[PDB]
This record gives sequence, C-alpha cells and structure tokens, in this order.
Amino acid sequence: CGVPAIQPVLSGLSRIVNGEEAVPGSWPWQVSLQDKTGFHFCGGSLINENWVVTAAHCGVTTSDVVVAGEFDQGSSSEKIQKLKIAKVFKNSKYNSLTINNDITLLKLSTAASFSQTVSAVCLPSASDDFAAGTTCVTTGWGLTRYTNANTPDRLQQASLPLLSNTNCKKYWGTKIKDAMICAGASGVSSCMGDSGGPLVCKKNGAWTLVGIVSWGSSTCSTSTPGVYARVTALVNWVQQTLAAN
Amino acid sequence: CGVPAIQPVLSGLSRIVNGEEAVPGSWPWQVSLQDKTGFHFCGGSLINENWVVTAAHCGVTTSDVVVAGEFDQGSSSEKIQKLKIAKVFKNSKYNSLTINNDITLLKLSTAASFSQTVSAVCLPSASDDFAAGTTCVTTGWGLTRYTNANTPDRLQQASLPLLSNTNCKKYWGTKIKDAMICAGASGVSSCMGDSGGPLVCKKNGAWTLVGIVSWGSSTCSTSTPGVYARVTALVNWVQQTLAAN
Repeated sequence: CGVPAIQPVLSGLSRIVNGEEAVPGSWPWQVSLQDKTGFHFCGGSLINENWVVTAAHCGVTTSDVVVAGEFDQGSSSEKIQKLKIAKVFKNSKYNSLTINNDITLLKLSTAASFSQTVSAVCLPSASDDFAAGTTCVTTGWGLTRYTNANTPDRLQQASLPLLSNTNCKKYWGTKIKDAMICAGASGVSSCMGDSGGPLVCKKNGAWTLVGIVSWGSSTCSTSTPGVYARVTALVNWVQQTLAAN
Repeated sequence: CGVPAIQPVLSGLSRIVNGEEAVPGSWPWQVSLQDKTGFHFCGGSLINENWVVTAAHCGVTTSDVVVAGEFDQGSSSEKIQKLKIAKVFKNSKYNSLTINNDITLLKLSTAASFSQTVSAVCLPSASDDFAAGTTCVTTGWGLTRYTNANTPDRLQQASLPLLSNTNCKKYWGTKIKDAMICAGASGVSSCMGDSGGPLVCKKNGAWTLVGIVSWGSSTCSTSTPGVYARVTALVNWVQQTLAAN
C-alpha cells in the first residue's frame, strides 16, 4: 500500500489558495461515489480490492456505486472501474448531530482490479503520532458543482499542515472532539476534498490515511481549517469489522 | 502540471538550424498574446486556469487578449480559447535598463478551460538546481517576426543545452546578470521563442518552466545563446502575488 505506480508531482502551487491539478492516476486509492442519477456525491479511499473507507455522513446505500481510476469526471476515454457495493458498515457510535465518529466501510460486491492507476492507501496504527505542523495532502473533486459555474471536473490536490485540537478549537470551539483532527488555515482552502475523501500523510515512505473529510468552512476560506475524522481513533473499529466480515 | 495529454515528439531536426514543427496540442501551456486588433506580439505560459507568466518587457495591458490551444495561426478551424485579462502584475524589481528581473503575471478575467490541448506547466522550487549542459526545450511562433520571410506560422520547437552564466559572458559580457539564464549556441537557433515564451526542462518526468524568453540576437543565430529570465530567482514573488490576488 501507500506507494503509487505513478508518483504525484507536488509544486508550490499546492500550498496556496485552491491548490492545484493532480497528475492523472497519481492518487490511485482515490474513489468517487455515484448514485443512480449518476451524480458524484462523495469521495473515499480503497484500502484493498474488496474494501473502501468513507464518512458516515455520506449516507451510502447498496444502490450506490464506487468509481475507480477517474481523473476527469467530464471524460469518456478514461478506462475506469464501476463497482457495486455488497454491504455498508456505519460506525455505531456515529452521532449525526455532532458529526463525531464519522466513518463507514464498504465491502464491494465485486473486487477492484488493481493496476497502475488503482491501488490501496495504508491504514495507520492506533499508536501513530502525527505531530502538529506535519504537511499532509488532501485530494478530490470538492471544488466543483459549486457556484457561478460548473466547468471541467479534474482531480485537484492540496498540501496542508496538521493542527493540534487545542489550536483548532480557536476556530471551531466545542465542535472539536478527540475523534477529530484539523488541517489547514494555512493560506489554502480544504474544499477540494470531497466529503468522505482522503487526508494523507507519508510515514516510512508510504502514504497513509490520517483523515477523512468531515466538514469545512462555509465559504471555503483559506484561513479556516478543515475538520476530518481521525482515523487513528477509529482504526480498532475498522480492524474489528474487517476481522469479522 | 508538466504532463501533457498529447506527448511531444522531438527528433534530431529539433537540434539544428531553426528547429522543427511541434505536434499539435503537445505543448499545452503555450499561449499567444495579441492586442485589441489581433497582432501577435508576445508569448506566455499557463501556470493554472487563472494565471499566465510572461516577460515584463512585453508591456502587456488589460486591453490585450490571451489565446490558448493554438497551433497554426493561419487556421480558423482551430478550437482555441480567447481569454480576457483582469489585472497585470509586473515585478517591481524590473530594471528596464538592464532588462533584469524580466517577468510579469497576468490574472485572467475569464478562466481557461483545461482540456487535452490546454493545461499548465510546472514551476521550479527556489532551490532547484538545473545544471549546465542539461538539454531543454523552447517553443514558439518567433519565426513570424521576420516580416519579409513572412514565414511558417505553425508552433516550432528546438532543443537547446543550458549554459552556466560564466560561460555566457564570453558571448554577451557584463550584460549577463544573476537573474538571467542562457541556453543554446550549439548549432540551433533560439529565435523561435516569442518574447515572454517558455524554456522548459524536465524535472522528475514533468515539464518545468526554467526560463522566460528575454533577449538576444536580432537574427536567428546558431552560435549565440539566447538570454532568458531565471524563473528559480523569481519564483518567490510569483507564489507571493498569487497567494494574495
């Protein structure tokens, strides 16, 4: 896991305003969730050929589909993979009021066929410490279907610092609980990440899942952090679900 | 960035005389600067959907238009984008007497629509080192400046080695300032670059803007280097302007 076939190119543009375009295929765990209207409504991460992680607040059913190996939603060439979902596991301590514990697992009804452009991310340990001030990446198709346009829909990337939960409370107050982590307020928005999409950090040379898009600034400001689901807090649940199903 | 959908073909003819025609689409960041009335006066590069980099001595105003996705200027059958300019940001350390610090940013009033033939060049870090003798690529319509040759109006390319500035002063003397870079004099011209246009090298398999066509020979010369603006010396100001505007 965590070691793409096509390496990402990150430039200095990835640190500022709305980030930058990714290199096609360079984030191969990146998935789209589509409904039956064909509408992209959330992101997610393959953690193997059978299993996808997403946010609970994404509300996935077994009538949704997982899309792998997209770059441009507006494209027709792209050899993508459209996968059916066998079973949706929502974390039982999910509070839709507080958006805490914001994680769902999806077991696919058909296995993903891993290639150069489709592969897994790595899951952290419950013990892993990702310090404040560590620069980590978020990707997705977040920035559009938005306002005063539409325009082509190509996978964007941004480089953003981890905060402490003490420093994050200065923007969100009591909304922040221990099963969350914040990133950003750095001069770049986090709104490229889709809800349920990745926040990844590189740990022993491997890109690893540290966060899952939960919510952000109501106006996508480059001065207010995004709020993620703290995977390292959720991972004993993920491990139990996997061992049992 | 730096990774074209339509892969450039560079043969030996890019290495002599005045270079060769490019494959259409294959240098997707390349733009043309025109005035109100449609005179092509300068070149530029897209760095994203909102921003173009060009030369300060180009004297761009918000009347001028930016044309993207062009190959043959003589064709009305090309699906090109003509883009309007919002503001123009010259570098204030631009010395109109030595032509040093020769760079301008244009912010577009109307965003570029990225496609198979329109997309962005990468920018270097301020610490990037690009060695002498590294072979890099300059493209443009500069041959059309030769009014009574009238000339081929298709995009050209040439492959030309970088020089050290020590070695460049054997040609141009004390005109050569630290915020400059020279390339060529090995048997192929540099005159195909339009003023403002790109000099690109590949870093980690991505095409990266190392130079901006600043000055040199008034005629196409195979044995004199061309002189460019050194993007790595300028790249801090760029990030800074973008971050704020």
